[PDB]
Amino acid sequence: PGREILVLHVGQGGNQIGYNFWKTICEEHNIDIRSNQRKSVEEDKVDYKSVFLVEAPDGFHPRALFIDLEPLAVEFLVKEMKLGSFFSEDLMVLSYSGAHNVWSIGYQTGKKLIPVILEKIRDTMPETLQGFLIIHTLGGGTGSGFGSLLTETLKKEFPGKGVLNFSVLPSEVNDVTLAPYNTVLSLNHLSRFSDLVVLFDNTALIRIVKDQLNYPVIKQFSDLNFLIGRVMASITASLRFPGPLNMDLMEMAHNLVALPETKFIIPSVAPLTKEESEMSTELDLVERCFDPTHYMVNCSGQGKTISSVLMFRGNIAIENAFSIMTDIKSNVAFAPGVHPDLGLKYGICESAPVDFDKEVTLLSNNTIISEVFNRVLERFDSLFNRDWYTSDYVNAGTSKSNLKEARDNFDRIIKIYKEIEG
Ligand SMILES: Nc1nc2c(ncn2[C@@H]2O[C@H](COP(=O)(O)OP(=O)(O)OP(=O)(O)O)[C@@H](O)[C@H]2O)c(=O)[nH]1
Ligand code: NA
Ligand code: NA
Repeated sequence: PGREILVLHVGQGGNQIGYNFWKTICEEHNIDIRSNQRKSVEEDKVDYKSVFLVEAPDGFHPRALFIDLEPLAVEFLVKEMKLGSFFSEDLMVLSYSGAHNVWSIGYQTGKKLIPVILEKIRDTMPETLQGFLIIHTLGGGTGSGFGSLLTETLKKEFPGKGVLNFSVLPSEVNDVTLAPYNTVLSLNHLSRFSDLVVLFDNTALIRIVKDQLNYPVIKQFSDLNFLIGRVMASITASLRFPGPLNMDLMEMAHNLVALPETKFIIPSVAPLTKEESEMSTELDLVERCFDPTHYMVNCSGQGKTISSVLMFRGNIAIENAFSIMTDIKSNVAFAPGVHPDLGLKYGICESAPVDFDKEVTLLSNNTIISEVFNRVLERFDSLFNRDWYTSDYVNAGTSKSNLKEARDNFDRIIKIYKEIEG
């Protein structure tokens, strides 16, 4: 036993993303998410299902908790996707009142549910658990505030285990006017308590779906969240399937986090379609990953890479993987202090994602985060300097001084990234 991970889904976005993640994980392991059973013995592959899946005599179950302060997003999702026997009731921690898009309400109200969450974790977690993934949006109130509280709680309650966040930033025009407050408060908390924060935003995700997958229409978030699930699944594939070069969660974090504060990561994946996977080279896929068209955070350009992790999945020519390294280092901009021989961390897994020939996933620690975060800060200041929308933060235990303290620590992180940029 070992390497087990527990996934916490928080708020509407966090749980809706959970559907796509768990659908992907079950598909990769030949598990029928509706029967809880292997689809067949003959197509059962040599693998390590226990990373994300709990095998019981009756079948397989997600090592997950489904957490929200209001019940509708989760209940409607479970009904629509027919997930009742997989997202089972004993894995849900739901209240009734909602956070009303205020981080502070999410944080305060979430405290009441922490005892039940810790008891559920300690009831079923193996002692060799390697860590936790928290899936949440930052612009609402529950994912942001309760998600922040959970990050703090787990890091305090389980020292020595990894806490990783998969976190959705607001879109280029925010669709929650309070999102700058919720985002600054969340990123301040994750800077204090997370080990690694992998970021996404819907402007980038919509651009990828319309321009790389050419979907005619996006009617449900499941036709966006699949990209987040793909990143989550591919970066953990070498924990779950054979391959020449495997890597675990903190191995990836250690290679990425050059200074303690630089833990905010931009992900990308290539190719997005099966047809492209059959007509591309390792070099072509890596170049796509390093191109802003494939970044899952909306960026103005390539930025400067401090450190990166590349996962090669599937039908990979190892000599191409290694020989293109000088080309990556020459063609992609890296931060001034990065030695020509450094800044790359490789995993190589023999398992391709569903029906693809091969796939590359990139996690980049990139100075361009400063531009992304500065835009959040500019939005924050436009509200805070006018004292707009602060009342319900103050009423729920976040004083105006506290908001300012979170802003100023956020700015300090931004300046660290900008300084590395040169
Ligand atoms: N990518 C993605 N974004 C989502 C999803 N659901 C909500 N969002 C975005 O998340 C932000 C709003 O956060 P929600 O998750 O709806 O809020 P919540 O965490 O449930 O918090 P409250 O509703 O305030 O209690 C907005 O920017 C939404 O566009 C989702 O399933 N996928
Ligand atoms: Na909600
Ligand atoms: Na909401």
